[PDB]
Amino acid sequence: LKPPSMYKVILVNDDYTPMEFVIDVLQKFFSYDVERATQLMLAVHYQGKAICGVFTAEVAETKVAMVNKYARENEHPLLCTLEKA
Amino acid sequence: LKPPSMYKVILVNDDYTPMEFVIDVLQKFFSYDVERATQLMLAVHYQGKAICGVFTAEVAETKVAMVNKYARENEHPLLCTLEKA
Repeated sequence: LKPPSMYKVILVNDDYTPMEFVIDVLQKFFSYDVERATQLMLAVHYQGKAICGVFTAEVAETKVAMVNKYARENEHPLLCTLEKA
Repeated sequence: LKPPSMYKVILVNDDYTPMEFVIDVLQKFFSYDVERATQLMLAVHYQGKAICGVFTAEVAETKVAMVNKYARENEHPLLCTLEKA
């Protein structure tokens, strides 16, 4: 069989995206409670990036695509990326 | 009288089916708890096959067909077979 390959799903910092939006994303797509979501968002703002979750490759691809889709639908340049864990 | 004809329902190892999926199958179709499902999966992986259950011929046919069905719609090669017990 094939063991799981785990990928980091990361959010990358950009000056033009509302902080509210980022939180909105975290609760919506990562089922984070508000308190944790805020923490991650602050991480994105100052560290310039923050790992939101670790998922199997297929789940991770889906998340990234859905987030970027959601961002562009709302006219924000916010970017979500994968990285081999 | 007629003794029931018992058939082994077996899972066969291939290098492309996620281990996650196999466990999903075991709980779903064989009402296994997660811990057991894992053991069987490891057996399939290392031994190249594992007996998931022993059922009457009619029940066994049904299982096999439903498993392979489920596998194909999830686009996995995993093969479920029968063998006279």
